[PDB]
Amino acid sequence: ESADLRALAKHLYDSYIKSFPLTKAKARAILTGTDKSPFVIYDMNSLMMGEDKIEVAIRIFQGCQFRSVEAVQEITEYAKSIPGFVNLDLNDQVTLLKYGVHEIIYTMLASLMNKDGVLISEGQGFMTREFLKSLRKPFGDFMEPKFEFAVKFNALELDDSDLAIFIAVIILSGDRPGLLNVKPIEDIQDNLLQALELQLKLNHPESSQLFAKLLQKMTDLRQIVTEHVQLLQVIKKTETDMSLHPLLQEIYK
Ligand SMILES: CN(CCOc1ccc(C[C@H](Nc2ccccc2C(=O)c2ccccc2)C(=O)O)cc1)c1ccccn1
Repeated sequence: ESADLRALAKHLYDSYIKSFPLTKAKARAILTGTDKSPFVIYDMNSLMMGEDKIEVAIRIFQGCQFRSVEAVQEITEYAKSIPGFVNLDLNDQVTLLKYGVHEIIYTMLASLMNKDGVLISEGQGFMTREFLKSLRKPFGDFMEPKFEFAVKFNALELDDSDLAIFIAVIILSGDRPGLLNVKPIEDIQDNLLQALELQLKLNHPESSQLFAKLLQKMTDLRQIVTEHVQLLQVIKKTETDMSLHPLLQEIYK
């Protein structure tokens, strides 16, 4: 019944606001500004001005590494609020997070992107696309495909209350490898999808088949993950002196 699906949409949006400090609504108010504009990093010595105000490639790398660990933590916190998730088998909870976390991270990374760059340091800074692309060897190809995804994903014009449900749909997948009790996962996702469908029709009545278009976007996410794991493997063997944070490599197996 629609009333129960509305209250579940309200619950998830509420918990999303509580778990994710930098929302898309805030991200967009910073990107389209004049209260607190970001400091813009576009070359090497602007990057070096970027702590008088808020190698280089390695520096950026470990900066993203720190933020991803922080994102995993926020995502993990959000997961526990999805009704039914903490009642699943422990191994399955772990499995849903291990595989869901980077697809969520690229989804929400789009919230901080326009075609020209990405918000960093809680929105305090803005790093340009072209500067990320000019990085040496393998580092300069990490962010470009996420920019590509974001440009297209942001075309859907989703807002945070949309994203809160869609992110929950991602986590409760059920075709993740190694799941022990697929079926109670699928019964939750099914209710989520019902919530997402009603949420999209009410929030975007003019937007024909946004539900279908949003779900098709889940193949775009799966592909970014794969590219990324390959690039991460090239680096593990090029700079044997540099370490992936244990939360992150645990996820990567
Ligand atoms: C908010 N934000 C953007 C987050 O961007 C992300 C962009 C991508 C990711 C996924 C993340 N990838 C990395 C993990 C460890 C080290 C580097 C990376 C890459 O990301 C990378 C490598 C080389 C060059 C550029 C990126 C993951 O797999 O956990 C996570 C986050 C910030 C904030 C502060 C500093 C940098 N940004």
